Amino acid sequence: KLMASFDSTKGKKVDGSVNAYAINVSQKRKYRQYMNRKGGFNRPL
RNA sequence: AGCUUUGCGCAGUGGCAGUAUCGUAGCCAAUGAGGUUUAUCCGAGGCGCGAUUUGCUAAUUGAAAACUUCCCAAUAGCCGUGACGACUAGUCGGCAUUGGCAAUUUUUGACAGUCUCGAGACUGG
Repeated sequence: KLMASFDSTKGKKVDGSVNAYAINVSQKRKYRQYMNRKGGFNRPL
């Protein structure tokens, strides 16, 4: 009724917000080319 | 032979450099420039105009500051699962990837500070 048998969460996935990771990255700005391209007028992807 | 003087040239230490350093082709000047001192004396440039090479390096703006770039795709531990295989439903080896790996036996920290002569003691109020 306690809800027995002492537990040890090793390897087992834990319950909740324990798994919280957060990565702050910001990549370099990929701009497009306009002047002196040799390519056709609309942008490349 | 040594010392030494004067002028010039070279290099070096240092100092100075817009009341400084010069050019002058224009004029004047020791056949005298310029002189308030000392003038029956002194003695050198003066007035104007006109100037203030070269190499190296830094920094800034600028898209670009002058010596022959960006982007996409793919390659470069263990527990389960799927097959393949091997050995007797079970076990083992390698391969593969479609969940997980901070709660006492390990990989998410009983560590940190102190003191004494390789060895121990104290504290975490």
